[PDB]
Amino acid sequence: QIVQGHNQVIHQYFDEKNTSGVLVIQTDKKINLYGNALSRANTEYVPASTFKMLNALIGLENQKTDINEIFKWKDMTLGEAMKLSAVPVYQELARRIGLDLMQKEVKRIGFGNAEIGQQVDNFWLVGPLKVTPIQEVEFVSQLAHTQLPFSEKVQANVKNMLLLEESNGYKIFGKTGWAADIKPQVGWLTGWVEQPDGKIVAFALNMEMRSEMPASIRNELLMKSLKQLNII
Repeated sequence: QIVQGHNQVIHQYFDEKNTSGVLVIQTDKKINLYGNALSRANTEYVPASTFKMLNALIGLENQKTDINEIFKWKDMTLGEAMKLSAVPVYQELARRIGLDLMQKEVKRIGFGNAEIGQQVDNFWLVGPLKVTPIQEVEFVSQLAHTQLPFSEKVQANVKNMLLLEESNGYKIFGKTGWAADIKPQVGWLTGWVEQPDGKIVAFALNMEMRSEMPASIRNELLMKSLKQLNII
């Protein structure tokens, strides 16, 4: 039920960037694999800031913050901080949750290897928490469908923080991640497309990064691939 898709064109997209990558697509029926390094789909990597999705769910569910709270620096909300790079709001939230509640929630959700270690404010960037791209697409598909074991309102509020782009009636939700301080570097873009008729198609892009690459390379590869697959 996890099968290589029609991959002759998308494979070349990753080759052209001179790196190894996979794109996992989950529909209501199938999981398909694309890219030039399909073994990445079942390989565990640190989640990097893709973990912000679960951090926000845990923090909101346990009333450690709310969507209107202003975090002092600009000063900003949890939702404003979701899409921003190198902001400490999510480290502060992790400290409020605390190691014990964070580990209990991550174990209850079963996210990746579900190991957070002893440092509550960085385990998603350097380990020991790791997750495969297949696990990430399954997690984000559950979020999109309001099927995670959290409040419906909490799931809706986190989904609203994840809107990336809208065009031509399609909404693209998701979250970037880049673990730059481990070797090799790991890049993520995990999320879903809400098509005009309401159908949901979830994705997880995972690729090796290098320091000279523009951050936009992940979105660039994602959009070209989703177009080739007629998902947008």
